[PDB]
Amino acid sequence: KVSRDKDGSKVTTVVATPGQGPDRPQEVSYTDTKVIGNGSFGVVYQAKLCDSGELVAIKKVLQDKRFKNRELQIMRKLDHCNIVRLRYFFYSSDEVYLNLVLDYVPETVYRVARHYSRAKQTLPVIYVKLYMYQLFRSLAYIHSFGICHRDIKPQNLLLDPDTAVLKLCDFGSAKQLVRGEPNVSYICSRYYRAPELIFGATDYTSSIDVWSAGCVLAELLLGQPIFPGDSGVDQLVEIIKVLGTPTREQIREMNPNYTEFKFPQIKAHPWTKVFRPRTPPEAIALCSRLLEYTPTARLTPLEACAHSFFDELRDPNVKLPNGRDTPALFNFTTQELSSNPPLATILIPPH
Amino acid sequence: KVSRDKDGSKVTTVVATPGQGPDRPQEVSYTDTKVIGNGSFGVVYQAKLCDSGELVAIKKVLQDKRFKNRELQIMRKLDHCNIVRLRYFFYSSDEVYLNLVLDYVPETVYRVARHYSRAKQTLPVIYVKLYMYQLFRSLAYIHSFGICHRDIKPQNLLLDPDTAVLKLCDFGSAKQLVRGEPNVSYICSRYYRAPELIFGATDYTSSIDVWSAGCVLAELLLGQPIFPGDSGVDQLVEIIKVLGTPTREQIREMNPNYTEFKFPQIKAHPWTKVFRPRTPPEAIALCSRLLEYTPTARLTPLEACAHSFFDELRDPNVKLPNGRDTPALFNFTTQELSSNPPLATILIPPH
Ligand SMILES: c1cncc(-c2nc3ccc4ncc(N5CCOCC5)nc4c3o2)c1
Ligand SMILES: c1cncc(-c2nc3ccc4ncc(N5CCOCC5)nc4c3o2)c1
Repeated sequence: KVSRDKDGSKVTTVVATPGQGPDRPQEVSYTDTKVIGNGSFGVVYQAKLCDSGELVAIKKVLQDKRFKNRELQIMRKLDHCNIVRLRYFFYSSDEVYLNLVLDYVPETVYRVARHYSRAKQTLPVIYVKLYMYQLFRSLAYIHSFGICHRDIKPQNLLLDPDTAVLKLCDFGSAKQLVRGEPNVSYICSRYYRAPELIFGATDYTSSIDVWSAGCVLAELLLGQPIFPGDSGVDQLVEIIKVLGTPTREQIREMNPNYTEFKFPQIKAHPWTKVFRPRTPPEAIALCSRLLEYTPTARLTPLEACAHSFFDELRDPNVKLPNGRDTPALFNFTTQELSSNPPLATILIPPH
Repeated sequence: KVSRDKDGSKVTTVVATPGQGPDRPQEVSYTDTKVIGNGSFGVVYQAKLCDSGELVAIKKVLQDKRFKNRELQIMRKLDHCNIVRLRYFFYSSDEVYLNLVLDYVPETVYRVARHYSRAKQTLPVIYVKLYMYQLFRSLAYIHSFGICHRDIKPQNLLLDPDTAVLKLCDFGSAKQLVRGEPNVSYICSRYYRAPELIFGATDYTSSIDVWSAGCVLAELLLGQPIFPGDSGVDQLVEIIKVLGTPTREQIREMNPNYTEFKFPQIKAHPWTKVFRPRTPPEAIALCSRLLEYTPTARLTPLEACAHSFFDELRDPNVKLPNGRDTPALFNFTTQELSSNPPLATILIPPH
């Protein structure tokens, strides 16, 4: 149903299923439709809900009538203050397309980081603290269902610039991981791709997203990607220029069934000398505990939230630089704490 | 057949059909196997042919037993001094893999350009002339069969640093184009992606590779990508920051059936001011005649080879910077000249 309104604006009307709650299709009307993105998956639009005037993203993907949609199924399970809400899905135009209708979120971490790096400055550490902590929160939520995003990268970290709320988005590579069932290795964006994936591992874990997260923290301290690989294997070169060649024991922990890369024995660069001189040590320390070769040695997301780097966040006297209070950082559910319930003592200050 | 040799080296032995010549499967033995690349498709290896000691690349793709391999079919038709030779294909390990055996070529244009940009210098224009001319030669060859590479980019331009010979590679996106059969629009690497592709055009031509080639020339003069889009649609933004908004007549030439991008009316930046001050004008001029919105207005590859920018190449007294003579630049076939045979007078100096 394409019509015009009281003011002659082009209104689209569609029959859409709520994203969460009962499978009960209501009619939905939106206008001001424009393309804000595209990829292999399809197009992303901005539109405005008529009824409420709220802004949304609509991700339009092609749907194999016969195949069921992985991304849809995950989006429908998820409800978290740091994950973008699926409000509705619907279908449209002899091929069938799936449309996901999500909260619009005005900025991303990529676009913010660039503003700074183009002006040769680093994001103040309080912005880095707020963003990383919230990302780890989102990761802990989803990893507690065995869901692994597999494309953690700054362009997929939305933020509201006034509240500093972070919403994880683009579950187009997400997948519930299953011990024993193999996974594609060419996944995740080059720079944020965990080393085991570059080695062809098909039996990895949700700890690949922690690496991805480390690459981002690093990026926000550095002002540029830490591992700027030109190609899939050059990435490994770049990881090695910092971490040095891994032990054989590490290379096993990543992928037991691997192949010959045969690179020169380079020695590990000192961590502190990677970053600029005033870089908070707490930050560099956390960085080190994320960017480990041995996937099982990387912190957990809940573990990462608990790191001393995020102590300033747990200060009662903390405010956003614009004077407003911090978004809800402490209101953990049971599902969120499942991975390690006793960490609640640190993550939840009295106040 | 995995064995050991006279010197105890791990020798792999396989049954492989020559790429060119009669369909006659011979035994082939190679050693010194290592991974030099990977992508969605699979892995790329270096190995050494035992018999001759020659180096090769082996691109391993997964083969749907039922689907036939586009890339294989094209590779087998192609034979050109500026395209990487398929020496052999074979199959290996419940899944079947196709292995393509190609001449090893030590360097690429991407890696050479970067060495320079990292040292804040631009490639001498004679290297830009040699590389661009040879690319256009390769493009003219393949376009004379209606084959369109569809992923022209500097990482896919291999070169021997001593001879300055360029071989085009990665035909993983190539396709014999067919009037009235649609083509996927999300193709080609972002920066080198022709505008009509970003507009969703499924009815494009081998003229998209000329665009891509213009983006490379530009890159080599600039020291960095001319159109550094962060996303699929942002690319269009970046193209527009230079060329300015296209007329409605152009937007039709690219895609008659398009959709709402709704961007600001920006004014064309002067061409000369895009590049640095000493940039030879012939270069900027050629660049302008490649990077046109209207696909039919872009030069042809044979046209491009003819352009005055390449006059220095056609000077009898011309040498490589290393003192040695220039590679074979003039030995055009009939197939190469088919698109416009009379250009032969300029392309083929008396000497
Ligand atoms: C690619 C693949 N799959 C999903 C996504 C995606 N989901 C959303 C949700 C909400 C969004 N809200 C805003 C937005 N703007 C604004 C920030 O810069 C451009 C993207 N983009 C959004 C978006 O993009 C992207
Ligand atoms: C990806 C998709 N389709 C094809 C390929 C591929 N074909 C060749 C041929 C020959 C090659 N020779 C060398 C080489 N090195 C070393 C120097 O350049 C970078 C990779 N890479 C080669 C290559 O890669 C890769």
